[PDB]
Amino acid sequence: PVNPEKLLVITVATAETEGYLRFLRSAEFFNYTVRTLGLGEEWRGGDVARTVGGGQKVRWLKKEMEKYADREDMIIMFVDSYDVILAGSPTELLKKFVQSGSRLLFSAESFCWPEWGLAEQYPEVGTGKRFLNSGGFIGFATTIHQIVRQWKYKDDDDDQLFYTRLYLDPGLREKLSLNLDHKSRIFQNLNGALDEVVLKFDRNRVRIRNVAYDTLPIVVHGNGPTKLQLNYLGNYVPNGWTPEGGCGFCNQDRQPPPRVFLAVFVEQPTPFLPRFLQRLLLLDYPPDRVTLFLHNNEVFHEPHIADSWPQLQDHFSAVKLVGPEEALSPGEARDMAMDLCRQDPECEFYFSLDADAVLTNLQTLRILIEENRKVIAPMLSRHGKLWSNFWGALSPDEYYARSEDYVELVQRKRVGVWNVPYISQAYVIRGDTLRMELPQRDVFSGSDTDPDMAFCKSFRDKGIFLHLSNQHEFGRLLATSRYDTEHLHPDLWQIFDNPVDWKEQYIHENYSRALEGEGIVEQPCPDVYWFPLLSEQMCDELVAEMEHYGQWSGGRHEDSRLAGGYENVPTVDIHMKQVGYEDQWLQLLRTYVGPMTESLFPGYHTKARAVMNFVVRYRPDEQPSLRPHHDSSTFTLNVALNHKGLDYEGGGCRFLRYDCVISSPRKGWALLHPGRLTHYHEGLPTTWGTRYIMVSFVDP
Amino acid sequence: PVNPEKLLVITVATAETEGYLRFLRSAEFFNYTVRTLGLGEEWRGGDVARTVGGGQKVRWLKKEMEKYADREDMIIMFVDSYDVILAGSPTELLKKFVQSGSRLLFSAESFCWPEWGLAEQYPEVGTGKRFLNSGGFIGFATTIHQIVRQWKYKDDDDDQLFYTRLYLDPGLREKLSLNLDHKSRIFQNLNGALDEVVLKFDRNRVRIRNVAYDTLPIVVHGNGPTKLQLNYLGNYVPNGWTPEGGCGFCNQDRQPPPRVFLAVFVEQPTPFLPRFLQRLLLLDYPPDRVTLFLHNNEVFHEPHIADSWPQLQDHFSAVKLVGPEEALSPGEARDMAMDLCRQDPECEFYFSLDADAVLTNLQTLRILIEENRKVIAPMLSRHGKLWSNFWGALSPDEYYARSEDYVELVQRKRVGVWNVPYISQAYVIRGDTLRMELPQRDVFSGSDTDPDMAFCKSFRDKGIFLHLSNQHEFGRLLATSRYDTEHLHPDLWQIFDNPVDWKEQYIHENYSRALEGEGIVEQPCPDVYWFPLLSEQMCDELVAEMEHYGQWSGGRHEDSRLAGGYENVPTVDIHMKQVGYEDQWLQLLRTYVGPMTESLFPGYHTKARAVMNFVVRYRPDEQPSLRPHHDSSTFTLNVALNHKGLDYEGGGCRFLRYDCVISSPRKGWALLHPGRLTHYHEGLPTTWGTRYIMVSFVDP
Ligand SMILES: O=C(O)[C@H]1O[C@H](OP(=O)(O)OP(=O)(O)OC[C@H]2O[C@@H](n3ccc(=O)[nH]c3=O)[C@H](O)[C@@H]2O)[C@H](O)[C@@H](O)[C@@H]1O
Ligand SMILES: O=C(O)[C@H]1O[C@H](OP(=O)(O)OP(=O)(O)OC[C@H]2O[C@@H](n3ccc(=O)[nH]c3=O)[C@H](O)[C@@H]2O)[C@H](O)[C@@H](O)[C@@H]1O
Ligand SMILES: *[C@@H]1O[C@H](CO)[C@@H](O[C@@H]2O[C@H](CO)[C@@H](O)[C@H](O)[C@H]2NC(C)=O)[C@H](O)[C@H]1NC(C)=O
Ligand SMILES: *[C@@H]1O[C@H](CO)[C@@H](O[C@@H]2O[C@H](CO)[C@@H](O)[C@H](O)[C@H]2NC(C)=O)[C@H](O)[C@H]1NC(C)=O
Ligand SMILES: *[C@@H]1O[C@H](CO)[C@@H](O)[C@H](O)[C@H]1NC(C)=O
Ligand SMILES: *[C@@H]1O[C@H](CO)[C@@H](O)[C@H](O)[C@H]1NC(C)=O
Ligand SMILES: O=C(O)CCC(=O)C(=O)O
Ligand SMILES: O=C(O)CCC(=O)C(=O)O
Ligand SMILES: [Fe+2]
Ligand SMILES: [Fe+2]
Ligand SMILES: [Fe+2]
Ligand SMILES: [Fe+2]
Ligand SMILES: [Mn+2]
Ligand SMILES: [Mn+2]
Repeated sequence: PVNPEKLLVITVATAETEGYLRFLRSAEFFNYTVRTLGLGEEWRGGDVARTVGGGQKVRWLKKEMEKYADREDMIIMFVDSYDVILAGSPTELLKKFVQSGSRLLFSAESFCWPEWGLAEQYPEVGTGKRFLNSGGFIGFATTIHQIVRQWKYKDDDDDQLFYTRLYLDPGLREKLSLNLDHKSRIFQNLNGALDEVVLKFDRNRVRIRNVAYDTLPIVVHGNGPTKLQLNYLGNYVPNGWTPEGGCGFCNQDRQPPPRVFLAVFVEQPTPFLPRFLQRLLLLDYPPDRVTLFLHNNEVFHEPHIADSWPQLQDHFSAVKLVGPEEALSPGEARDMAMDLCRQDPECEFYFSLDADAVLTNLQTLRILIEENRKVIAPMLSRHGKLWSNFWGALSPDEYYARSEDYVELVQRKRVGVWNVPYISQAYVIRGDTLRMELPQRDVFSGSDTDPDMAFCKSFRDKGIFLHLSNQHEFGRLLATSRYDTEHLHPDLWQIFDNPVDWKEQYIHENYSRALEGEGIVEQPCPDVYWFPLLSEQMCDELVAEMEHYGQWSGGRHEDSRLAGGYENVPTVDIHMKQVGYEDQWLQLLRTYVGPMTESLFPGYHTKARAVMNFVVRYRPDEQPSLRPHHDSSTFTLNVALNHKGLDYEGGGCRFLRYDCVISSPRKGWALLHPGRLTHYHEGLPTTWGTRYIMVSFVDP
Repeated sequence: PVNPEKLLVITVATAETEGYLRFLRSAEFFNYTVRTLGLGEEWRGGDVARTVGGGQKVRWLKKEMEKYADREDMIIMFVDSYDVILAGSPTELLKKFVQSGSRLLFSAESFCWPEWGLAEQYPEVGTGKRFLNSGGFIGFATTIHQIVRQWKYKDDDDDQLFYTRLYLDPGLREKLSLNLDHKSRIFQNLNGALDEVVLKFDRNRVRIRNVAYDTLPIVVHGNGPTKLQLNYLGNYVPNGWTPEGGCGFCNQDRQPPPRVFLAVFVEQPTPFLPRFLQRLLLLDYPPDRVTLFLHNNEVFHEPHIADSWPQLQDHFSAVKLVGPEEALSPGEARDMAMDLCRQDPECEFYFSLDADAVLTNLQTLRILIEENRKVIAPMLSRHGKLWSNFWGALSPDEYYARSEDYVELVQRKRVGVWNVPYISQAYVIRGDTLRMELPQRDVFSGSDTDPDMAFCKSFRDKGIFLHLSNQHEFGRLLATSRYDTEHLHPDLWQIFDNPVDWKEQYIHENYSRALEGEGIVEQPCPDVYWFPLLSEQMCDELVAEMEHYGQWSGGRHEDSRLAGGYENVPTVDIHMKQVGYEDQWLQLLRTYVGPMTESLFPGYHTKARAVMNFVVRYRPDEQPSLRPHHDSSTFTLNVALNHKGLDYEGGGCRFLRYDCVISSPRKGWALLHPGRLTHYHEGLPTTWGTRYIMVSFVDP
């Protein structure tokens, strides 16, 4: 029964990197005792990410080990720290070390590195890993001292070669009782073994299991090109996120606030941009503490920017527009905004936000800052879809890939603050990180690589984690791919691609309340129901689009109305077919008019078929009235599109058999009445101005 | 200027026949002075209708003329009387006689009769008639005496030959100044000249014009086979019927009544026979004075006769049924009934009435008797058609023909009492005529000729006029030709052939009042109208016909109802298609339901299309209810066919959105409600008995 107080973990760290700090938390979770070598020093160990090196680790260990050269009572484990997490206790570790019968147990690995020719000198192992890895080892302090004291090489000579040569000395191997952890009982090196490692869950703890060997490793080493797979595992192992605990290092449940540089990017035609700009004024962060930079690459959006710039300029403490005439690429524009923050010591946080990011959570900026990370993005998804502003995994050549937990995250079955290889569209970056760790100008530019990926790789290459919070609902992602801007009002056509935003803009704000009851729907005449349907903006834009087309009806035009046996009852009008809006209006019918009708006429069921959908214009100088008639419809929908009094004078609809008149219609409100038999009706004369009406003959 | 007081008309008449009396009225109209020879005597003049004869006329004239043998101051005209009418005044006659320059002017005619060989001895006339006719002549009494005194022949030698021989004596012709009225200036003989004679009308008088010669004859002689054309002209000339006077010899404007023998004849299957028998009880003639004979040749009608015979027997003073088992032909049956009257001196009038005669005028029998004719028929027509119970003219071989005034009579543009060659279906014949003038038994039988024609020819052969009154509305003629008796209730199928009777029997007695307003139509629930439609007899017979078929619906049966999205909402029922009544019911829809709907829903128009027309049966032991649903119809018609309380217990129809229930439906009344959208409805459970309902989904 070895005493855990006789175990000492020694690692090397020249800076307190996120990886190093991640290592310590996993150590502190299990009450390990950790000595860190090298914390102030310059790394002279070479480019371990690109080649051989790391001898400086040994040189430092050798010096440290002179204290313990005679301490047979002490067990020491050496591990890297940037790319290591601990998954089990000192008790289970010492139990396993004893069971190995070794005096110094090195980790094992699939590759004979860095001299592939030496493989033949290694003992033949069966199904186990055959070669030594210096990223982790454990043994008596005396034995370890007898190995490392032999170090006499350059700081950038390779440490693993050095240990390999001593391991392959057969007399030394036998005399000192050196061994390798062939079956990853203690040490799990990820390189060459990704398909052997899976997460093993418990109530308040997560581990890894090697499925090749059915073991539960103590130490997870993301050596070589497996740092990002280790990032993934470190989100869980050992207490990153547990089924019963939730995340462990998150802010969980939520006086001058830091000064923020808010940069808005508009790099494609984007729907609902006026709405986005108006939202900037509502973000719950003191505007004297925010300075706004907006890059617009779209001539399409210049009027939209101009309309709201007076308000933005009055709102924030400083504003700057970079417009299409500067001919900046998105890469150059994002480098510029970020560098404007970098070069201002007063810029404490940098907040990048693309025009397709809809932030429903007004406290987003505060929430992200309070998480206190170098880089953190709020999770944003396409409504009801799996597409989102991050990636959970990378392909072998650093392209897109789907992590095994991606759906769990997007669906918020697992919520927390995740270490992911790619984020986009919104993120908050610490000013000091820009100054001290990513000082270059070419963050997004410099290669043919697309900027959004260049950005993420810049941070990954420095070992800066890219964090992603799905801890709260933050907002959504607008669809922008096939946005048709060849309309007077393109957002009218957005009904299929952005239905949630389309409804917020164009459906009446009180529709849903009226659909749910609450005494809003009225019945002005027998079986004629009256409810709010269209917002004023929808009315205005639809009329506008109609006049912009301009081809109103005239003589010899025929509608589906029935009067006086067989006569011709026409209106001056434009059908949806003509302006290319029929599919759109039919969707509004299926989605919003169908369910209201079924609720007002219990027992009736509808798919909201309608062949005749047209806007009617009334004027005293062309066609001011519409004589008594019936409609070819089961029911008729009649929506007012402008204001009685303001835009026209004169009455509206009259139902003759009920001697009931709808005078004073309401803009955006719709009448619902039967089309046949009972509700013979006429449109009263418009006496001044112009009357606009939207009508569909449903279920003909 | 010859003095009319010096003119004397002499004719011959052995009996005061209708023709003779007709002659006198035309004479009295113009104030002629007429001496009649032969009134008491037996006619020994032969068969003038069949051969030569008439010498007795001359013998009597010769005797008469000895008084006037020297009276040069006197002008005498001889004419027949049975077949003669006068059309002009003695003044115009004497004026024309003088203008002829003759001393004795004989009528002229187309045929050299009765010795065709004598034609060559006659003077050549141009376009005029070339030969003598003894039916009319006029001359000085001295000259006429010198001609007739030569008569010394047999009573049945031919008189016209006798005058012809004296005319063809050229010396006598010259010496006595004998002439013929070649151009019908005074005398118009009809035989051989029918196409020369037309009626010429004046305000209060009618004449004839010869169009060959452009003359206005004084004397119209229907000689030979032209008695019936003369009958026709005598209806008008001279004061029979005038444009401003109407008829002249009619009863125009209307204490034991004569005893009548009423004979009813049923010689084919006849629709609405129960109704006809019931009508017999309503004829406004004291039933103690009527004795009823009914011949039925139809086993089809035996139950109908049996049902009402108790009532008939109690009503009239004596009744007699002759039924199918006696195997009488209609001819033998009509001979029998008529002979029962003939042989009863107490039978003062005989009234024959066929089963297809609908007498709407209850005072018919009185009206006909008060006209005081030997034989008289009320005018009866097919509703709205030209077909009627008389003929105005005969073909050359005594078959059917259409008189030139036939349409004027049927349409009652000319009303009066007409002398026509054929009557049928109803007529009143004087008992004394049967006894004294038509004593034979074989009136209708005896030849292959059909009885209806044999009857008329029997009377015509005796010179008895067949009179026809269109002076009042008397009734109508049922159509019987293609009556289908292969139904439990054949009169249900009579909708197309006898619509007026069908409506009186099967349409509700208060329908038309309700169609016209008058607060009968109710609106028990919003836009559900309630009106009387079917009589109780129609309800009973339709249900009966339905059960007689018996093939009610069951499982897997599908109707055009809409509920709960897509589900199966069926009834236990029989569609009209199945019992062969759909065309019928569709007509009832077009004729009675269409117009009511258009009046209750102003602005709506209908041809009353309906694919689904079915009777529903409700019972607690099969299908007692009908769950909430909509109908595939613009509007639905729902007619109750039996009595709540008497035939069933339990509620009826409920309209869910109006929380309005039609409990207690009315037998024969119909609901009218929209089929779609607003009027979701269910049929409440029938809890005792059986519920029958008639339903059509109109305008699907
Ligand atoms: O020198 C080593 O220890 C190993 O480095 C690489 O493999 P790798 O595990 O990916 O190296 P890292 O884990 O990225 O860095 C090695 C350790 O050196 C320390 N280090 C490294 C770099 C640095 O700037 N500061 C610093 O403290 C960290 O503990 C770091 O984990 C080489 O491929 C191995 O052959 C070599 O044995
Ligand atoms: O004897 C005649 O006077 C003529 O009778 C027929 O021609 P029609 O004019 O048709 O004879 P009717 O008019 O039917 O009868 C002749 C007249 O005799 C009188 N008459 C005849 C029959 C009779 O039973 N009682 C009677 O009084 C009537 O005035 C009767 O009109 C013959 O065809 C002629 O040749 C003949 O000249
Ligand atoms: C949506 O419904 C709200 C609640 O009834 C409406 O609100 C009122 O607006 C009137 C004038 O516009 C004010 O005088 C009231 O004080 C408001 N009431 C509340 C509770 O805020 C609102 O007008 C409706 N929206 C539209 C577009 O009609
Ligand atoms: C047709 O309408 C008449 C008039 O309203 C109905 O007549 C009444 O019938 C009730 C009972 O049947 C009597 O008590 C009233 O005295 C009647 N009124 C008159 C004015 O006669 C008649 O019932 C209706 N016919 C049907 C078949 O419903
Ligand atoms: C770590 O040590 C503390 C005593 O300072 C003890 O209370 C705690 O339970 C230990 N945690 C574990 C996981 O052993
Ligand atoms: C017939 O004679 C009477 C006199 O008795 C005379 O009043 C009447 O006008 C005459 N009618 C005609 C038509 O001459
Ligand atoms: O002017 C109105 O409100 C009635 C017009 C109407 O209902 C129609 O389009 O047929
Ligand atoms: O039982 C009733 O009165 C309602 C039945 C009905 O309307 C139907 O035939 O669909
Ligand atoms: Fe139109
Ligand atoms: Fe309309
Ligand atoms: Fe059915
Ligand atoms: Fe129904
Ligand atoms: Mn490492
Ligand atoms: Mn004659």
